[PDB]
Amino acid sequence: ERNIIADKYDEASVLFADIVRFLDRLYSAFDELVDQHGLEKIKVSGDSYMVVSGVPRPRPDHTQALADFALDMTNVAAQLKDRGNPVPLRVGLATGPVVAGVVGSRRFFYDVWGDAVNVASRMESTVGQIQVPDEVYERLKDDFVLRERGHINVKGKGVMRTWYLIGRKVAA
Amino acid sequence: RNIIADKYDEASVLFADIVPALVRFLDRLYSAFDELVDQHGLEKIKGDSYMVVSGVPRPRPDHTQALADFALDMTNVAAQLKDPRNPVPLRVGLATGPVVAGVVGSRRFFYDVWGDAVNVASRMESTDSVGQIQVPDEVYERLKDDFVLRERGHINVMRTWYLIGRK
Ligand SMILES: [Cl-]
Ligand SMILES: [Mg+2]
Repeated sequence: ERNIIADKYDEASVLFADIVRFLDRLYSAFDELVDQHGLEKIKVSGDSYMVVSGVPRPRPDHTQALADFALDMTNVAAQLKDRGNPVPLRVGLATGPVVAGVVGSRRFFYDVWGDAVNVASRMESTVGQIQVPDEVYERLKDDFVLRERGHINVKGKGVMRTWYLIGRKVAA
Repeated sequence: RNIIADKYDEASVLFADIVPALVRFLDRLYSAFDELVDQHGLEKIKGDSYMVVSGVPRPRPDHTQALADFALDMTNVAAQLKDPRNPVPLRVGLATGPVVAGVVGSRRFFYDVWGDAVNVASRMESTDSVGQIQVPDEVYERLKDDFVLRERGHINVMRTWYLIGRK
């Protein structure tokens, strides 16, 4: 069985960046630059930021293009002060032959199926509110405070009395 | 195939929903939920919504109660944070009952890039001086007519330059 589909790109330029609510606004600004410059962000294991030029779409000006992007990048991080201090950004750029393409793996995660899953995920509307059916109310009433919402729609199921979960009771 | 599952006579389930980067905000939020799930000893269930189970895989007689405590902390954590515009419209549902639950393995595909240029660009950033763009000779040679670059020094073996700007 084959798990890689990849090609040699003889001509390619690679960029890594890193810092040594604000950070997300910055990375959002970088994300916007990638798209503006027509480049490719690569998802990497870590906190580092990887951008690639000349791949998957070759271009003869791959190094210059990545260079312009990197300059705009540092420019963006310069303008954005945080504590009021500038962002300590490292940027590295290299150029040379690479291999690139798609790799097959498997994602493992927990899942659940049953009426309870449906009921929990298909109750209509509310905000900041926690809504629960009778079977949950009966289990929580002695140690928590709830107030009846009333009869609502659970899509795929029907109409259902529900309660808003307000808070815990202080132990008596 | 691709599922290992078991019948659970009783379990409690939580579903939370929220109705361009912002992508990163919702990720940071789900990252805070993730930390909470671990704090409470619960399990996450896996696009624009978040699900949690209690009683799976580890049995506990207080599964609904533990989910409820988690859920109140969930709403409080969301209430603190705010998106970069508005408060976060978080709606939560809980239920309890018999379920089937376990691990799903789903084929995932990644677009990756390997080779010396990757290794070298990584070295260039890690050893970078803060505020600068560091590049080796091979980059220097391709940029030198159009960009200004000042030599920094040699790194362990290899010369590097600082990219300053266009001419
Ligand atoms: Cl070039
Ligand atoms: Mg199981």
